Amino acid sequence: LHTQVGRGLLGAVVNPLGEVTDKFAVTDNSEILYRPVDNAPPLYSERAAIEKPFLTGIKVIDSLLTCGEGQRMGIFASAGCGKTFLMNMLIEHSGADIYVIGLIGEAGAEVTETVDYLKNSEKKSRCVLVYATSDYSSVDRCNAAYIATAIAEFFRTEGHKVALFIDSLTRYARALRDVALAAGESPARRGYPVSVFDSLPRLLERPGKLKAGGSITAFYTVLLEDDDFADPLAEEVRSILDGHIYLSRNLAQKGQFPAIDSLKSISRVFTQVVDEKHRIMAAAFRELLSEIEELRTIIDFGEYKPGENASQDKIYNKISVVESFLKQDYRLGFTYEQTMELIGETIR
Repeated sequence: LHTQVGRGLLGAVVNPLGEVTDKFAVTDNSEILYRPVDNAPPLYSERAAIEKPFLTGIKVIDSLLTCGEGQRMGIFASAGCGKTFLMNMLIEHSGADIYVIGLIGEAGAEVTETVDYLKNSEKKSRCVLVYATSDYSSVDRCNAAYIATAIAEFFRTEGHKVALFIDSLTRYARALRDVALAAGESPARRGYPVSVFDSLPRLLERPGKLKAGGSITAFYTVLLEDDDFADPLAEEVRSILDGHIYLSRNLAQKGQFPAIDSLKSISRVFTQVVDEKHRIMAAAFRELLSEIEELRTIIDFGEYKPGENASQDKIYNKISVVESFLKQDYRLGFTYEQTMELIGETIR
């Protein structure tokens, strides 16, 4: 019910008991304090409206899905869609003060993958990793999510621009269902006034930007089933968050990385965090993508023949510059100016 927080956790790997078990960076600060893990969500009069962008360095996100400081964004993906590499990019190419990762995963190998990434990351001195492997109980799996959030909330109270990653809500929620069973609850017969299942919306409302403090911008991964179908957990989470990035198994098969399907993704704060000329270019690019998709299915239907339709020929000759804009080397980050300069070149 209480855990370690503070700048002394920067560079540390924390287990579901609040224990430091490993380090991927050593830092100057030794500050170690104690805060409750079941912190209340910000009262409505304390939240500030999302109006400043959280730049990610990822071309398609910053142009078409622009995030905001304090926003909660879902990442929806099937296995093998580069979810982890997208998270790595979001850490490496954004500009947060402090990154807090909560791995609610299954394999010890998964945690070490992330530790090894952090060990060679330019951001190692400002990240904290919290983990729970498959060995741990459902209670410990859940507490890992609560510990990552509490650590991030401390840094927010200090005034920091914090980015929080929970991977995954799927395994958190499934562990939470197990904990509910210990209390005698099922999703159809819930306890009252306190249900174990209420920890899910409570966990998701803690991010945001405080009027009197910093911000927590949160990315929650949701693991999709077969042909990218969304189970009830995925649909419930889609309605609570402030947007979602959809990773398409169909874009991944084709060698597009990041496998973000822009037309099935959205940032609900988009128009609040970019200016008019950005909005205009984004709208023009999305229509170009929609026209490209329309030409892809005409091609698959065997209906495209060059020189028949000058409009189709122009859309066809745009496919290569559009694909080049979308794709991104995972070691590469782009400034906002570079991204808007590139996208403008694409729609001319």
